[PDB]
Amino acid sequence: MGRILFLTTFMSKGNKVVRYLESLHHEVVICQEKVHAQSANLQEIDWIVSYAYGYILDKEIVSRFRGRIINLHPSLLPWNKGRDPVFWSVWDETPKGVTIHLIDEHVDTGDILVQEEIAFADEDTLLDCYNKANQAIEELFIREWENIVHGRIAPYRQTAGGTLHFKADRDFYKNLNMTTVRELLALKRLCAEPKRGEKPIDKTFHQLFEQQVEMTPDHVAVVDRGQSLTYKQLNERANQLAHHLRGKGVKPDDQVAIMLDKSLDMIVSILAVMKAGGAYVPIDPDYPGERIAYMLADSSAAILLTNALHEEKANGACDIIDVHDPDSYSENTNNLPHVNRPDDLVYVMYTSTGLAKGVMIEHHNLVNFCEWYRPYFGVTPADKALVYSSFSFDGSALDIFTHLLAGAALHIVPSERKYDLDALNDYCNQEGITISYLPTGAAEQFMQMDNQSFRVVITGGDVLKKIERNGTYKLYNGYGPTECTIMVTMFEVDKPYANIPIGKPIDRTRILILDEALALQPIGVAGELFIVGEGLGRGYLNRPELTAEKFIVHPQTGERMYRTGDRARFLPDGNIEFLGRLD
Repeated sequence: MGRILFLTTFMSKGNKVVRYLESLHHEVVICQEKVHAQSANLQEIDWIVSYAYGYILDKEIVSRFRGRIINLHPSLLPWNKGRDPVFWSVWDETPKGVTIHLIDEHVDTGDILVQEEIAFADEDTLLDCYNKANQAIEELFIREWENIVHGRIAPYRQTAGGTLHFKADRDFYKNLNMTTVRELLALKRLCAEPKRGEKPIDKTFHQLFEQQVEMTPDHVAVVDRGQSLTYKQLNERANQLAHHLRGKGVKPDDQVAIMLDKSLDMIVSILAVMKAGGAYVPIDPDYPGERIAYMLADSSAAILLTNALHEEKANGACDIIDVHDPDSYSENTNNLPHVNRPDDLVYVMYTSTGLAKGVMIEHHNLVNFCEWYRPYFGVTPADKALVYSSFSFDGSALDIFTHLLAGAALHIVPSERKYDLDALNDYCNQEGITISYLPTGAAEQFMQMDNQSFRVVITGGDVLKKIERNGTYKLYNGYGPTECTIMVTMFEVDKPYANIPIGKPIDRTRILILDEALALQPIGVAGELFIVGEGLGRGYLNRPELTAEKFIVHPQTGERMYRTGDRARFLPDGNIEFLGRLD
């Protein structure tokens, strides 16, 4: 009857389409390469039928064969134009279907000849969907071919809108071929970009603290043994010191070293550094003089807040401000004029494998964690919390900062009860301590101690393994590197597990389980744990190349992500599971 040119790159040469056309006594020329006008494949051709053809016909050809180029596209056009239509139909959750349409000078925008809806089951693999779609459109072609040949079908223009996808758009999703529709949409819900409407964080910590002071000014802020400071008292004293600090020339992004033991002065010093404008660099006096010297050297801290006791441990490294000298405190008790942005540094903490690296954290990083922490754990002014961790560690940021914005009362943990957890347990039972964070080691011990005061306890760092505890308090296992601010995931331990999961991401953060090629892994499949979102800090101080290494720009996505180097995977219920180091 007529000679037909069948164009395709993916489909076979024995399609139901080809054989059906051949059954009608058509000479079907099959071609799987890009052709030009001179091509012998275009000699005496009546109809061109394209089907998953991965090339564009020259406009010379499309005009010459106008109204005679038919294309089988397994999507409900205008939805999912271009490449991988079925995959993107499932992923973007668009209407499903198959479309036989005309070819124009653009990608899958030509007028429709025939079109019908298709349906994918929640249990179908994407390969099944791909096959079902091809099956459907092939049958449709065989059904409507006679109507198309005689040209009795009225072509109707596509609806406005739809979507388009290019060849490379599926690179990030190359491992999801055998995943189910359900599994795929689940992975989407877990790892897809944040929904619209969100705005950038617009507050610093000392802004929110100063706000909290005006709401609960006479409430106890911090307690050390028999002495205590209210929010108003703490604020005023921190202000007095902060005025003196800013007077010494402290400015945004400037580092200010603090070398003190756990005390009221430490809290005053920290808040004073913030309110002054700079970021505080905590230095444990019990560190070796070597690390202390290095920490002071690496950091650009021109100022050091410390005692006369620990004064000499710095060896005249910097201008010292004595927290016990009344001259170090100004008369002015008012809140200083704000000069900070949320992207200014708030603190620099060090993590020792090599020489210790100064992790840079910004205000918005800390604000996000605190703003998540308060409602998540339902913290109120009624609560009381321990300042347990060394203030050189990020666990102290949890202790001090999260509870101060909740209006709660901090309780300093002295040295005499740092190791004796039975004595600390007595303190907690006496003072009615309700919530706190203990490292995994210490937390596992506190389960042995008989406690009645606690309402919640939070653990993180090393691998949790024990769960059984005497008290009647909720147990929470968290996870996250210092580079991504304290913690990025949190789990409520309800049952015992051989591997206690580290939970789901906190506010404004996403965790992505990627393979070596930085492509998505299906739910339940192991891979490297990548962190994304508000938690990511500025990077390592004075280590730009190492920062570039660990804080990456994803090849496909282009988002800023932190490479943890940890091994993990998502459980079916969304909870993340830690699976040791990569090496």
